[PDB]
Amino acid sequence: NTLVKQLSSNFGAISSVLNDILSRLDPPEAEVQIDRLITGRLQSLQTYVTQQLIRAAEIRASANLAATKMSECVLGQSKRVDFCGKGYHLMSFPQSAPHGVVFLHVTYVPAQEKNFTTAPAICHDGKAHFPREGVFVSNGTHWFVTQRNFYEPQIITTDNTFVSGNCDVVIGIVNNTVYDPLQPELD
Amino acid sequence: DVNCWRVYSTGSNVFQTRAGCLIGAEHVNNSYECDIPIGAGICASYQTSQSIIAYTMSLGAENSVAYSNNSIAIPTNFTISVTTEILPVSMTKTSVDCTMYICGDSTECSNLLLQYGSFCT
Amino acid sequence: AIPTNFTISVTTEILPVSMTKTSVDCTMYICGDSTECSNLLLQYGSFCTQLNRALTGIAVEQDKNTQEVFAQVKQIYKTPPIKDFGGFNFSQILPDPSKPSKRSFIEDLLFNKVTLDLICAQKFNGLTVLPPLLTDEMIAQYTSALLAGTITSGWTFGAGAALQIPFAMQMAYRFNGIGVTQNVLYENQKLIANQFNSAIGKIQDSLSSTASALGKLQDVVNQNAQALNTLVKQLSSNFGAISSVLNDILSRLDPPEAEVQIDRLITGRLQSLQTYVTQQLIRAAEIRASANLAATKMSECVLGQSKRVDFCGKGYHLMSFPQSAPHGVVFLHVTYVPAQEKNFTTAPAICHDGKAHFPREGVFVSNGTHWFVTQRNFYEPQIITTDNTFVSGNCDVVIGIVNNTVYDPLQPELD
Ligand SMILES: *[C@@H]1O[C@H](CO)[C@@H](O[C@@H]2O[C@H](CO)[C@@H](O)[C@H](O)[C@H]2NC(C)=O)[C@H](O)[C@H]1NC(C)=O
Ligand SMILES: *[C@@H]1O[C@H](CO)[C@@H](O[C@@H]2O[C@H](CO)[C@@H](O)[C@H](O)[C@H]2NC(C)=O)[C@H](O)[C@H]1NC(C)=O
Ligand SMILES: *[C@@H]1O[C@H](CO)[C@@H](O[C@@H]2O[C@H](CO)[C@@H](O)[C@H](O)[C@H]2NC(C)=O)[C@H](O)[C@H]1NC(C)=O
Ligand SMILES: *[C@@H]1O[C@H](CO)[C@@H](O[C@@H]2O[C@H](CO)[C@@H](O)[C@H](O)[C@H]2NC(C)=O)[C@H](O)[C@H]1NC(C)=O
Ligand SMILES: *[C@@H]1O[C@H](CO)[C@@H](O[C@@H]2O[C@H](CO)[C@@H](O)[C@H](O)[C@H]2NC(C)=O)[C@H](O)[C@H]1NC(C)=O
Ligand SMILES: *[C@@H]1O[C@H](CO)[C@@H](O[C@@H]2O[C@H](CO)[C@@H](O)[C@H](O)[C@H]2NC(C)=O)[C@H](O)[C@H]1NC(C)=O
Ligand SMILES: *[C@@H]1O[C@H](CO)[C@@H](O[C@@H]2O[C@H](CO)[C@@H](O)[C@H](O)[C@H]2NC(C)=O)[C@H](O)[C@H]1NC(C)=O
Ligand SMILES: *[C@@H]1O[C@H](CO)[C@@H](O[C@@H]2O[C@H](CO)[C@@H](O)[C@H](O)[C@H]2NC(C)=O)[C@H](O)[C@H]1NC(C)=O
Ligand SMILES: *[C@@H]1O[C@H](CO)[C@@H](O)[C@H](O)[C@H]1NC(C)=O
Ligand SMILES: *[C@@H]1O[C@H](CO)[C@@H](O)[C@H](O)[C@H]1NC(C)=O
Ligand SMILES: *[C@@H]1O[C@H](CO)[C@@H](O)[C@H](O)[C@H]1NC(C)=O
Ligand SMILES: *[C@@H]1O[C@H](CO)[C@@H](O)[C@H](O)[C@H]1NC(C)=O
Ligand SMILES: *[C@@H]1O[C@H](CO)[C@@H](O)[C@H](O)[C@H]1NC(C)=O
Repeated sequence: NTLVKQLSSNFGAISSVLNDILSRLDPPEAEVQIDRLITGRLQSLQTYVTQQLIRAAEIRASANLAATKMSECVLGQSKRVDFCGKGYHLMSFPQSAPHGVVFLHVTYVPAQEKNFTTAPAICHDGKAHFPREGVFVSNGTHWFVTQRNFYEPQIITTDNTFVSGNCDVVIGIVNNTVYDPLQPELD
Repeated sequence: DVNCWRVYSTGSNVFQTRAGCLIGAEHVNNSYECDIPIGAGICASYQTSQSIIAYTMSLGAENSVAYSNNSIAIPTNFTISVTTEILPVSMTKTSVDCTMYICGDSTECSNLLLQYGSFCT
Repeated sequence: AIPTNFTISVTTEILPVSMTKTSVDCTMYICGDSTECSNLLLQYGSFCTQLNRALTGIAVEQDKNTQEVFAQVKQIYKTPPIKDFGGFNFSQILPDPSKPSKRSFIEDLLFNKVTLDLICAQKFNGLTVLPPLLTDEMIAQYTSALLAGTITSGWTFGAGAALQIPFAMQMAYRFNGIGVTQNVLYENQKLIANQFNSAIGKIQDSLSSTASALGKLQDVVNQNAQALNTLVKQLSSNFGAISSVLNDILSRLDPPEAEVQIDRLITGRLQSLQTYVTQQLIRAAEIRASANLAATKMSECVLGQSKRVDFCGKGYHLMSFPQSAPHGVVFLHVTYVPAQEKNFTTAPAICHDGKAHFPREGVFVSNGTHWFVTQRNFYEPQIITTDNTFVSGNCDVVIGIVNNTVYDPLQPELD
């Protein structure tokens, strides 16, 4: 709109209508007037073209980002944090909009939480026990092992841990028992 | 860039900030979230009386996690959420014309423009 | 080749986030203070109204870049008075409540190492500088909140609620994600703590001995000043007229003859202003791209652990900490690197009872008389049993299989 409205400026000439100039003057004294209008209009065209060229690069960069998001968040599962919405990512759905794209990210978010007391390792018979997968927890009277992102207590067994070295080298080890499920079946 | 002194239409409720002298906006001492920016950590919004409120931005609530050396927190329940994002992909395609714009339908103007080089190809 | 020892390193990264916000004013710049000059300018339709609408568009983005990079926490976390982090020592980067501008020591060194009337010179010509929306105290608070999040909540606080966990177990989890089992960490607690403390101590000495890396953060500022100076100096050229003084031309010639000199001066000054604004527009894009890259690094390397190689430091990434610097950000990456390698002879598989055994984890090695299986990134021999391998077919198709014996612990127990 600004570019099209620029056509009305006198640019230091008699009138902004070219037919008025070439209906009132003889060409030897009309060319010098027409030159100013030509110069001004050419400058305005240059400015508009430069602005469009500048904006195109930004739009192309945004388009490339959208392409990467489409390739990663949709055609698969991405473990990059905050690249497919807040929280952990599960899936995405694309939608089309006039001159744009809309992404629907589905995310999984942990809701509640509880207090617990934990220890890094367990010493049973002079050997330190470590959790194969998960973490040790204890509600003050018993000890269980549970997965990281959910509450699901289980009994400590030799099929759920692994041994390494001897205790008294770990900073905060605590002592307890281990089930060893094979023993009752042996008898 | 004036300091409160020189005014031309002043009533009351004159306030001084780091971004200039503010006239017409009431000043309070309770923080909120920024709605209409002003600057230098000052934001203004139209909350309740019926006047304009000017205040300092609040970054949010403050909490301190009950940290320890043998205490842990485990979730017991979860939630599914859905979020939306909007991204532009293109804009309007346009095209102009050399002679139709600069010279219109005139014939002498085109010959005069030929004096210039290739400034429109 | 197998490593047998490891080293913790700390690396730094510097990124510019934003630049100073300026604004012009044509009527007091091109025309100074005159009536005829403004009347002549009125013939050019809507140039300066467009220029002032573009410069404010540039300026408004500088207050959004910092918000996109730093404001990524919905709360404000506070470090506890308890300072038993298993041996680690964050005293150099935690906020110090001893000065009114509460900042950490390294932030103070960063501020002192960057050195910024010019404003009155602009006021001669209507040029002005606008202050940023977020004051430096707010940025310091944001950085303190982000740093306190990772100390006492691991990386859970960035994806929901904040859950506390002792620092030792968090570091053990972080090693678990780079291919080293947990039992290494608890057997080297003091050794890791001392190395981390010494690495942190080295950084301040490096920055206190005239570091040449901060120049990248400095350079941009210099450039702006340079360009701005050029603009003012442009006013001291006659552009082919009699003189560059506006009032002198009106004071020594008739108006119908002075109008042409006025027009020449107007054209020259307008062209100079256009060139300056185009330069500003060009530079804004580079700064914005750098800001977006910094935001991506902040979201990935800090609020979590990234398995991308050479994106959060050189080596296997462990964590990172942010620091605020004048118009920029500084990242401290903590990294794990193997140290001393030893030779071994390997073999793909083992077949014992006519069936090939493949290792369920790690790799088969042998010192020359006996065979062990060990995890890939650290030397730790174990006896080959049926809890470490799995069977697949008969040994006739593997290229380099070799005889050996598998323990099978159940049989001694049942005996
Ligand atoms: C901690 O949780 C355990 C697991 O349920 C509780 O132990 C059980 O308690 C019930 C009754 O409270 C008994 O009937 C079970 O026999 C117990 N199981 C075992 C393996 O002993 C324990 O009571 C909880 N402690 C606290 C303080 O809440
Ligand atoms: C956990 O319990 C074991 C016993 O099963 C403790 O081992 C003994 O502890 C006593 C006193 O703490 C020592 O005098 C003995 O020398 C230890 N060894 C034995 C009896 O073989 C172990 O110390 C306990 N760990 C704790 C309390 O952290
Ligand atoms: C803004 O205006 C106030 C109002 O005068 C200034 O306060 C004066 O400061 C000067 C020098 O500091 C003193 O000599 C006057 O006595 C002060 N007068 C009053 C009424 O306070 C204030 O200094 C100005 N702002 C700045 C940055 O100079
Ligand atoms: C886990 O959270 C869900 C949703 O917050 C709980 O499901 C709700 O349970 C209540 C029972 O008190 C019902 O009245 C609601 O209708 C349930 N919600 C829905 C969407 O069906 C669920 O009970 C929670 N689980 C536990 C163990 O607390
Ligand atoms: C792994 O490297 C560390 C140092 O990088 C070794 O610890 C050093 O051990 C020597 C003993 O010869 C001491 O004099 C040094 O003071 C120790 N360094 C530190 C920082 O305490 C460690 O021994 C190496 N591990 C192995 C198995 O060689
Ligand atoms: C953690 O690091 C700080 C920083 O070096 C230690 O504080 C230093 O303590 C020594 C004596 O122990 C003093 O000579 C230094 O002047 C202190 N420096 C500072 C900056 O305060 C601190 O001792 C370390 N350990 C703990 C537990 O904080
Ligand atoms: C390769 O490693 C094995 C396992 O440790 C070494 O065998 C041990 O050697 C020592 C010293 O000769 C004996 O005390 C042990 O009884 C041996 N154990 C077994 C299971 O054989 C062997 O010596 C090592 N070979 C070389 C060349 O270093
Ligand atoms: C595993 O050991 C056997 C030896 O028992 C190696 O080859 C066999 O050798 C015996 C006599 O020495 C022959 O009767 C068998 O026919 C051989 N087996 C085959 C498949 O030809 C066998 O090469 C060893 N595997 C290795 C070295 O990878
Ligand atoms: C866990 O215990 C601490 C101990 O003071 C307490 O501050 C915190 O609120 C507790 N957490 C919950 C979820 O109640
Ligand atoms: C944890 O801190 C308490 C102090 O409240 C201390 O008595 C205990 O020994 C500490 N435990 C570890 C493993 O550092
Ligand atoms: C705001 O400033 C006034 C002026 O001193 C003061 O009386 C008032 O207590 C302040 N507001 C609050 C909430 O303290
Ligand atoms: C492994 O053996 C090769 C050849 O004997 C030798 O060049 C190399 O230095 C050895 N590795 C180490 C760590 O010494
Ligand atoms: C390994 O190379 C040696 C000679 O370099 C050769 O004798 C042997 O058969 C090769 N083994 C395998 C499994 O390629």
